[PDB]
Amino acid sequence: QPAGTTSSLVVRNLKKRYGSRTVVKDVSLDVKSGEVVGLLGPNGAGKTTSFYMIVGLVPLDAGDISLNGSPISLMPIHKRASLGLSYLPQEASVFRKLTVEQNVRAVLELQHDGKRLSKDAIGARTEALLEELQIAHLRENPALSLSGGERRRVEIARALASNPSFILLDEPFAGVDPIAVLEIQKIVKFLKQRNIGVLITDHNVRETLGICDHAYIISDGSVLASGAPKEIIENESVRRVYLGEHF
Amino acid sequence: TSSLVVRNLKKRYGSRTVVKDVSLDVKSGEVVGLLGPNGAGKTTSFYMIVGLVPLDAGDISLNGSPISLMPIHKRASLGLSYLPQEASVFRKLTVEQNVRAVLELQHDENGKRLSKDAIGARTEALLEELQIAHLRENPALSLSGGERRRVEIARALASNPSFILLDEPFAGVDPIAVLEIQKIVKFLKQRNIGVLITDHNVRETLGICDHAYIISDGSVLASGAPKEIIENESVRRVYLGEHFRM
Ligand SMILES: [Cl-]
Ligand SMILES: [Cl-]
Repeated sequence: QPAGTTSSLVVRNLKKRYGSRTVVKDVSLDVKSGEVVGLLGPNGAGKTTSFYMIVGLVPLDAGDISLNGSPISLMPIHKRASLGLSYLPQEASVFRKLTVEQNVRAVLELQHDGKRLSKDAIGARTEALLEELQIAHLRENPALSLSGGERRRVEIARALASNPSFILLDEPFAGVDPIAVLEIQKIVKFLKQRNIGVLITDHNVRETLGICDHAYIISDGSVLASGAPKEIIENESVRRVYLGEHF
Repeated sequence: TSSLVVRNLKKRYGSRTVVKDVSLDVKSGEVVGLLGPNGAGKTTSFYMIVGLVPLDAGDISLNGSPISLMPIHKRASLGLSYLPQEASVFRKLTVEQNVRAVLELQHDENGKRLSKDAIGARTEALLEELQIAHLRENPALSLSGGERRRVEIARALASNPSFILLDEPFAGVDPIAVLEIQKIVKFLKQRNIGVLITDHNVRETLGICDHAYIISDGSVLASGAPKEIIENESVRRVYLGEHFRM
């Protein structure tokens, strides 16, 4: 899909059970390039399983997911990423004791053109990602010396080395200090303006709604409501089930 | 009259000092927040007070008497009750059975076990006080989050605690649930029970606190009523940032 064009992620009628125990009955949603979409709702009522079904870590019992008109419903996580659907798992045990430059370089060493990249083109790509994420100053830092903010910028660099159309952020706000909220908002804004669509699931409603273009409230394994934040907040059923009366 | 007094808590694991020096006070009827950056000492401080983590240095005293070296169960008999999130009720027993089981450990003032009649009366009074009398025969597994919390409270109140330690009550709960929790805390305040809350959710916690301690770099960075905490320039630089609003 050309640099300025709108990729599409289309999710229809997701369904999942374990013991039945039907955790997701029917969830449909859409995400376009440059759009930030929130996947919210009561803890355990299906937003999380829905989210993981779209990452590809939870296999569908029914439904369909298509990325630019091609189905990916059955592809595992790593193959969806090759097609430009990237998951950010927050963790730095993957970084071990390698430097920031080393971690970004290592992901580019797996890319293909359609052959291997030269050591020179890997070097140039590395520099361009560091400078774009404003972490060039962190290039020689061990992964243990990095803040949560710095770590996330590095994972973004890693993800951008695959040229994704969509990035899935798993509870980025869980347990983080209010000073860190700014950092996250800026990273999301940055993805927006690079024409990458963002799907966020979180428990932190105020933080998530504040940066979303569209949100889906998942209750009782289904979509209770969907809309721009302002419409979501004024929805009577969302207020009765999830938000409460003065939010 | 009741006081919880914590002086100069310290905890090191090898080359890491996770807590250098943390002191705080809680009085009956007061709600106290233990906040600060993730990993920077509030959590270990909290668990040192609960008794899940032994002190390396410092002292904790409850109504005059030291408890630093007492295990969790003995701190509770002296009126210091720990409420973790979703982990305190007997899963399989009914609501009435859960409340009854904690009253079966109590004594009268003479140090004698309670009669079947005093347990009966106390049970009914707690059920009606927490508005869960209608749930009395429900298994604890069949209860919603709201109902489950009220039952944990009943279980805690059946100890006659002077202090309740609430571990991360707001973690992952939806805004409907936040209001319920604030009301339960208000209700403990009014029963002249002191509450020490540690949480990551600053707006929710500060909104119900009489006093808060911000823990950074293993120490107390600042302490005060909420209004003074949020205007404190070090708290703003380190933890809250520029845009944080209450
Ligand atoms: Cl879920
Ligand atoms: Cl800690």
